[PDB]
Amino acid sequence: PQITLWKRPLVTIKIGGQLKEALLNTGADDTVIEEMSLPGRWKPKMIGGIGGFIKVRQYDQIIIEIAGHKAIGTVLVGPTPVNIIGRNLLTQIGATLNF
Amino acid sequence: PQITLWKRPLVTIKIGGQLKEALLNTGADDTVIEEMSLPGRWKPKMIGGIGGFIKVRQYDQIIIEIAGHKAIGTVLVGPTPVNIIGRNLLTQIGATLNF
Ligand SMILES: [Cl-]
Ligand SMILES: [Cl-]
Ligand SMILES: [Cl-]
Ligand SMILES: [Cl-]
Repeated sequence: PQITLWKRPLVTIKIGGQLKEALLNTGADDTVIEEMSLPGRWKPKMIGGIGGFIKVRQYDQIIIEIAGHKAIGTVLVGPTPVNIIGRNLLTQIGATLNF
Repeated sequence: PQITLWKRPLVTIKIGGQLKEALLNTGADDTVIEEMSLPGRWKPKMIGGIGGFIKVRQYDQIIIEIAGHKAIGTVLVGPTPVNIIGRNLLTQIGATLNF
């Protein structure tokens, strides 16, 4: 698809068997999902931006479906106000900015 | 151009006659620039980020060039960690997300 930017670019994702809405975020290095359980090992991490930092759990090798496109990568889980698909997974679905 | 996302989508902007680097950010409603002098009056605005809320200065109708494309619109000024081009100006330059 081609997604215009008049509104927030929200899509449906599937992660850990759950459907969620998430923001396609070219301004995020990483993918950050609101609190949920994921399988396997994790390690703590601090992520930063406007307003400061939050602590998250880093899970590696997690499969997501993003608007029907499957990808795999690291997923961070923590108290983000919005579910975020960041560049580490946007690359895997072939997403580009165009103007 | 068509910009892939393996690295941060940084471009050159021109504002107040000065060249700066800024991040094309589909996860930002608004455009937020680090502390600098801009003409005219400003209004108060609260913005939310990954770490919390911060107060910024809202300057309306500011001339700004983004990757060679001219825009005139609202620029927020405050302690952002990186200069951010948000959707208010991405729409002015004709940017879309594509996959
Ligand atoms: Cl979708
Ligand atoms: Cl925290
Ligand atoms: Cl990854
Ligand atoms: Cl505007």
